[PDB]
Amino acid sequence: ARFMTERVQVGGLQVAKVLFDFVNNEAIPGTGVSADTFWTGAEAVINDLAPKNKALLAKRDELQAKIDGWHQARAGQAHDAVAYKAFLEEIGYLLPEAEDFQAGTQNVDDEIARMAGPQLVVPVMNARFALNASNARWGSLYDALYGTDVISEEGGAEKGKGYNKVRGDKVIAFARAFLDEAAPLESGSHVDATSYSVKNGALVVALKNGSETGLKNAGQFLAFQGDAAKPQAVLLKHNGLHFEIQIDPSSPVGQTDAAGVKDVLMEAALTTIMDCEDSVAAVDADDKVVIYRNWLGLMKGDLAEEVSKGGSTFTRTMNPDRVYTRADGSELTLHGRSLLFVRNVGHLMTNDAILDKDGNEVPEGIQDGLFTSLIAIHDLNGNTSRKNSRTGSVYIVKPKMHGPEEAAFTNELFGRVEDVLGLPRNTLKVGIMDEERRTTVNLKACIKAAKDRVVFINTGFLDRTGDEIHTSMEAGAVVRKGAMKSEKWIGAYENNNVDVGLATGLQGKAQIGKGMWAMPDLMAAMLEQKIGHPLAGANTAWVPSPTAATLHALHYHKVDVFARQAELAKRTPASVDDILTIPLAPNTNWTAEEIKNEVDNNAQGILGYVVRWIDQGVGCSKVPDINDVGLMEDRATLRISSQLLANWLRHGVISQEQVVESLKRMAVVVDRQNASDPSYRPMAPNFDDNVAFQAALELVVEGTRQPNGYTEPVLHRRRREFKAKNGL
Ligand SMILES: [Mg+2]
Ligand SMILES: [Mg+2]
Repeated sequence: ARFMTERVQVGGLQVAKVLFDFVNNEAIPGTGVSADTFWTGAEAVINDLAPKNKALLAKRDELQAKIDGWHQARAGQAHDAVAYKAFLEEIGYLLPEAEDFQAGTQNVDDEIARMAGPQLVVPVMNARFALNASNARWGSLYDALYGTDVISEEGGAEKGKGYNKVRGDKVIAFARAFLDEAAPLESGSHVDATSYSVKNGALVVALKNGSETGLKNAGQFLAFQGDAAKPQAVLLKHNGLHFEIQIDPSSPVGQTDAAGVKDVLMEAALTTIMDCEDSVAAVDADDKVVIYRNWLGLMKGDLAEEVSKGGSTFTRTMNPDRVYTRADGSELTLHGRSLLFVRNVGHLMTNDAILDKDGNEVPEGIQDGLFTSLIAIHDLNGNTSRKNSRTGSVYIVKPKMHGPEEAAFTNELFGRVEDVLGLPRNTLKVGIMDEERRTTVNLKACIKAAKDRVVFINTGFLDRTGDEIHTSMEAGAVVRKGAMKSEKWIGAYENNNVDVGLATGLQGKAQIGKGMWAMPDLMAAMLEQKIGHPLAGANTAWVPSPTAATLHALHYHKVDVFARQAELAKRTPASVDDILTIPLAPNTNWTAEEIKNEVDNNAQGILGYVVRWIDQGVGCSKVPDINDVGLMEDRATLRISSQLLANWLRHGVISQEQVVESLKRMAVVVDRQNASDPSYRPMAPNFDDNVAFQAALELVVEGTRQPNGYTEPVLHRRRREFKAKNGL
């Protein structure tokens, strides 16, 4: 028997037993909501909103088909932008710009509304990653520098396995230069400090020449830990972000330092998105329970994992808040943890963890809203040892929405969930991903549809490129994947998001955010390049790891984002006509070598990701590209690569035999790259029977058939196929 799920009858619903029991025995106790109340309300929401959800998806399909037909009816003609835009308007794709308004969201935590800094995104299915992300609010700058390529190993500065002082002295010097910039002394350089102490309410820095100095701006000093005359830490603030100079002259690093400094502790990942979507693989009730159970551990504060470090073992847990003494004897407490959002899945998928009264699968987005909000009640009512929101809000990221009617449906869904759970109206806040064309070109109206719930807008630029390719699939051959960043549309898309965010009053109430740095080991490059995100007026942007959060925090000390937003609020707004410029290749006269490099690079990226998704249920993998650069891959990069190959195939840039040959060749490369993993099974040489290879092949050769180019229908089907065959 194929795909087996044991269910029980719950009113008119059929609920997977594993999920029923998880909700009743783990999520519900401590919320003050009875299981009967919850399940009866859930069934009402499902029965009312599932038909609306289905009609929204039918509308996507209808519009894509009309666009397909529009280009087909104009095969071989030069693109007529004016006729295209009248068509998009007449069919209801491009809607009138929304009337002016200001967002009304209230009760937003400071990390979102009033601060600028990094935002970490991690798969919530991995409890170790989730724990580290919760704790990444504070990060060791010395560890981030010593451990990454920010500091070159040249000149005998190798990391090695111990503490290489040659390297460590470079780390220390980099950090002193940061201190000179972010907390300048009135005289001299932190490089010459011999002592940090507190006297008469001010930081006093003794220098090697025997004099003492204060800070140039003495108000940057806030508080300390330990004795004022010999503090263990001094707490500073700059651009709204905190950092500690940590002092211990008996520590291995401290005893090499004239002032005993052992580290600089940076306030780093202000917020974290615990992901249930593009970075996880969860295809059935068993997988979804694991997801929900980790979110539950975060919301109750008891998420914990045993880890082997040193020779022994200890239990990793969520860190407490941090306590400091002010010079007047009062106590100052800082949040010890990143403020958590949860990313629900979007409107597309259904799953068979719940069947409705007609035996149909229930939309997964509706389920996530019910279950993740139920679980968040543990935070809202204080049934937790680790508070998340201090304002009575839950922060849900809603991805992959197309246009303002779909934003209104999320607003409606969240209100219905609140009613089921007895939550005050607008408790459930929404982070709106701007990552689909129909949202971009209607963005102001999309925000307006959730104007009292909005807590962010963010340019998921990789999904957005995937939608760009699928939407104009029939128009012609698109440019190479690496050429997209220079096309007209994408710069206008990024600027539009900031312009609309500022014009709709998000400042002071929500984040205007930007995308993920996807090269986890190229931290020197990240430090060079990602300053562009705060310079663009985004008060947050995505990083892949706690280390990258610590390093990206340095950018917010170089750029005052809110002041930058004031400047950018004056510029001419981005043009929808630029956004409507389809990234078609001027001609298809690429060198045969150029074509081979594009096909091979996409084929490797697809296969390196898909094999781990299908065989191991891993939704986020680092995959070397054909230059051996390690790329962080999730479903959004798979969407781009599969859709580009489908597009080149559809327009005869490449042949099917060609794409198949490249996939087989790059599969062998992928197998080699994974050969040292004992849990890895190769794809070659039996490609016909290999589920993962067939999944990759389907996404490419049938890329034109996937709804808006989404990869989940194939991945979910094939992962379940693999799980069933192997007893997983
Ligand atoms: Mg905290
Ligand atoms: Mg997304």
